[PDB]
Amino acid sequence: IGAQDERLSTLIHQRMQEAKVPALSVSVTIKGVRQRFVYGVADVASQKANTLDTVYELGAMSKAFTGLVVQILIQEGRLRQGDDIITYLPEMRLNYQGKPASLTVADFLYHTSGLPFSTLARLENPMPGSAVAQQLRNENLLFAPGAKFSYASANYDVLGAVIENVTGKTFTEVIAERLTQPLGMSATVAVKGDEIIVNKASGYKLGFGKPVLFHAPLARNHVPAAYIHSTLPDMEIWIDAWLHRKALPATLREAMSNSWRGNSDVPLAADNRILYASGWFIDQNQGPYISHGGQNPNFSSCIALRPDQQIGIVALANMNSNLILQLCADIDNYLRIGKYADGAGDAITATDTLFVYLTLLLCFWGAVVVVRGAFRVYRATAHRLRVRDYIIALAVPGLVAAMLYVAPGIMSPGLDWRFILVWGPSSVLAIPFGMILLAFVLTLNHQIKRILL
Amino acid sequence: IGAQDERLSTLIHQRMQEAKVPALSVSVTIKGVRQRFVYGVADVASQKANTLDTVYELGAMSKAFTGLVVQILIQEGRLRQGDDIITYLPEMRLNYQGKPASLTVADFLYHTSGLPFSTLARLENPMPGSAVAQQLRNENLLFAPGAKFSYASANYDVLGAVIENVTGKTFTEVIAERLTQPLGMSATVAVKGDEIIVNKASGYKLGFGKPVLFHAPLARNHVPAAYIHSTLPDMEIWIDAWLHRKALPATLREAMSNSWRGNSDVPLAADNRILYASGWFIDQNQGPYISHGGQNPNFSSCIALRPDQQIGIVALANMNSNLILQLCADIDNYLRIGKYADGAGDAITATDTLFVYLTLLLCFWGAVVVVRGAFRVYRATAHRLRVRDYIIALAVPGLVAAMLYVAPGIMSPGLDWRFILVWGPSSVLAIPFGMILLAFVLTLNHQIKRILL
Ligand SMILES: COC(=O)[C@H](C)NC(=O)[C@@H](CC(N)=O)NC(=O)CCCc1ccc(Br)cc1
Ligand SMILES: COC(=O)[C@H](C)NC(=O)[C@@H](CC(N)=O)NC(=O)CCCc1ccc(Br)cc1
Ligand SMILES: NC(=O)C[C@@H](NC(=O)CCCc1ccc(Br)cc1)C(=O)O
Ligand SMILES: NC(=O)C[C@@H](NC(=O)CCCc1ccc(Br)cc1)C(=O)O
Ligand SMILES: [Cl-]
Ligand SMILES: [Cl-]
Ligand SMILES: [Cl-]
Ligand SMILES: [Cl-]
Ligand SMILES: [Cl-]
Ligand SMILES: [Cl-]
Repeated sequence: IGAQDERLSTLIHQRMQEAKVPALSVSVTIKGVRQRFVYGVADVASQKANTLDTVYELGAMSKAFTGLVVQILIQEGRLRQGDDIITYLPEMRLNYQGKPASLTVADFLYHTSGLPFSTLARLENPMPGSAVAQQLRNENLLFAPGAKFSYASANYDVLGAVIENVTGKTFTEVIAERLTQPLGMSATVAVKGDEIIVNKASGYKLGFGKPVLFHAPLARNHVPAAYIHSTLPDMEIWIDAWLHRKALPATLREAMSNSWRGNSDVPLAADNRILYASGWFIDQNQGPYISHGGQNPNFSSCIALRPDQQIGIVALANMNSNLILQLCADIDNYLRIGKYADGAGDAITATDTLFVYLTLLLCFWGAVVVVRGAFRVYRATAHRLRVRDYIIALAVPGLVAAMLYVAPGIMSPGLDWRFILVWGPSSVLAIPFGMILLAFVLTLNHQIKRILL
Repeated sequence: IGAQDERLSTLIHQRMQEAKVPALSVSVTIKGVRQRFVYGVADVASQKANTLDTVYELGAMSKAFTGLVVQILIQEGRLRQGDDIITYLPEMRLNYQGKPASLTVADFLYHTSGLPFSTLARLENPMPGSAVAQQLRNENLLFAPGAKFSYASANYDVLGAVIENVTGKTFTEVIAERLTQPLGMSATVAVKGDEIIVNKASGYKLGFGKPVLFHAPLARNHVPAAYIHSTLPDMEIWIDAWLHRKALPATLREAMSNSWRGNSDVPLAADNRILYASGWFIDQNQGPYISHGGQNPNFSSCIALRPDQQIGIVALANMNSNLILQLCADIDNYLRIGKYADGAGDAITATDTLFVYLTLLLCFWGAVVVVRGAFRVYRATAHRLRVRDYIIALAVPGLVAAMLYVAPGIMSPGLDWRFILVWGPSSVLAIPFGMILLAFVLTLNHQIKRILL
């Protein structure tokens, strides 16, 4: 019944400019009164506008969907959170101290399973004939199940496989029949792959200071953790369902109430006593404040609810940015006290900037060697031999490239260049190449500069 | 009425061994039933035992004392938290955007003042004829007063100066008459300097893997933030007063109740909605959980209260360790759920280890140059000239030392080597020295190896 808040709009434009995301869509609910902020382009090359129809990957905001469906099957008596995972995924052996470990459904709901960080690299790589249980079989857990909170995205991929086993249905179908169809979220879907979705934003990723179109992987097994697709009107319906459950049938209502119950049975750090529930963080400080970010290789998003004040906040963007991950908290500060802190830092940006300077140094280092060599070749001389000369100068770059290829596997067991390339800036690949190229021209110069008679 | 908890004792011994602190004293209260854990040596060289009489610097757990006295003067009508600091410290000009800023008593209570981190270096350096207002005069604030939470130790030194101005008494005297004498904390004192305190632990600091005796500065102006001295029985009385206020006079009771009221008028981060009150952190998660650590150059400590369960936890140690800063949370996890996470990392240890490897590399680099040079001098030859040779080879180490001396001031304006040496491991000083020593022997070798005819 009145214009939207211009200080709110200012904040969001500012964070959009700092984030450099091509598209940003935001919706703020405050006791029915909703405000919408829909800016930028969903596709840069074709100048396709960000509209309310624009579809986004939800990232880890997918987990609230998966977790709620788990709580629906629990509420219907088809599952127990105390059930052992082997009852539903019989081939998933997971070891602690060399011995098969008992993992419960609760362990995956609450990230108390022990799966190493590298299970993200396996689940996100498309593997067309491999079930989740095979991709994770014989993984070495970091700690005894239940012993601490340790976030791992693939925990919710295990839960998607449980859903399918319990129902005998595809994950796509269960989400539709249990969530999107009952709630009326007619533009939300769990995808089956990288099939073409009309209205989906193109996804972008920072490279040399600018957003670069990035075609990210979309592995069918990883959809329950990362790849539910939605729109801003559907996410407002999502928000409104969590805030207003009267109109909802009792099984969905009960499941929701059980979905916001955080796991208190883990050690808490001195500066963080926040609990994780069924795909949400639960914070009692200036709360209840229920929240979750969504970080994909080339999408990012955030959601936060303050149900006692009837507040819901969702942001969607087609680039991975920490400024979008934090924007919901910024907007909550704004609604709460009318102020907000400066833009947080961003790992992709800092890394991208570090790599611009590093490849520039390699050019200056390389051009110093080229200009120095042409000055030698022009001022002096110029008036099976070239074989052994071309052999010693070519092994060094090929040997520098050999060590470069294995270095990720060694310094961090479980990760590979494929994973690094998916998540890091577009500029990462110029670091190895400028290195082997420099190591090429350096070895050649010294091999030839020893031929001076 | 029963033996102390052996799983608790195990935890504390383990964290003591991992921390490597020479002395550790811990007290846990649970509804009257207290347990005590008093281990190690207060002085290593003389093998002086850690006893209940052993006195410790409280670090930033001093601030709860200062803050409570502030709230006593507020409760007595001698001060308002909304009062401008210039009313009591008339010469302290503090600038925001080149212009004198209005700072309140509340700004310093709640760390919403804008004082840069480097004000710690000024307040901790003894300055015998300088008031706090002069040490801070014309400082450039990081942000508009009140605009965010930003911890700075010197904020409580400003409050100690307010106490003295309001009362016309020394800080030592006000603490005694308003806190330690009424509560019966007969071994707690705000010190005036580095005068000899009988029973005080020696303080230690990590160096080359081992604790090294360290005589830290003790500036009179910085006592309200860092240097209140207490004992474990006195800290149990402290804890018990905060938990049990009936027996207390109403002014002290009221001041205490106002001392646990956190400042909600600052932006909160997505992962941290904890408030700061009058020298305590206030956390509603699995709470109220009221806590504060104490980190000095060569002491560390922690305190945490869970008043609804009548729980108080204090730890005191005579070395700066993150394992002691986190131990209170570990013990709270233990009491709460019977488990606890692994030992957190420690910055001093990681830095000390990094420097051991760096100075070892400099020896290997240096010994490679020495052995290579004696092999040249013995195999070959050995059968105003030495002046210009000794001049070119001596400026390089003295010029490397010149750049080394200024580098802290440049990379982080406001800090100097004096500050670095106070807080970092004993091994920090071998990094510049091995560098200038290496830069000495490298320049000499090349200057002499060019004399080969
Ligand atoms: C400097 O500021 C920060 O670091 C802020 C505070 N943190 C972040 O931005 C986090 C998001 C978060 N809040 O968790 N982003 C990431 O973790 C993604 C990094 C991905 C990546 C991978 C390989 C390479 Br090579 C480069 C980058
Ligand atoms: C690796 O693990 C960590 O970093 C943990 C998580 N953090 C810490 O230990 C913090 C304590 C804290 N919890 O705030 N310790 C310090 O900040 C003191 C560092 C002092 C210092 C100064 C100069 C130089 Br040279 C070297 C050291
Ligand atoms: N796509 C998903 O599975 C969703 C998932 N996102 C993440 O885990 C962010 C990965 C961040 C990261 C990447 C590379 C490196 Br190297 C360091 C850090 C989640 O947040 O649940
Ligand atoms: N002694 C006091 O004033 C108490 C005060 N302690 C601190 O601030 C810890 C300083 C930590 C640090 C030191 C050097 C560098 Br480089 C980085 C970080 C507090 O916690 O209030
Ligand atoms: Cl079904
Ligand atoms: Cl199918
Ligand atoms: Cl309702
Ligand atoms: Cl008085
Ligand atoms: Cl005096
Ligand atoms: Cl009482």
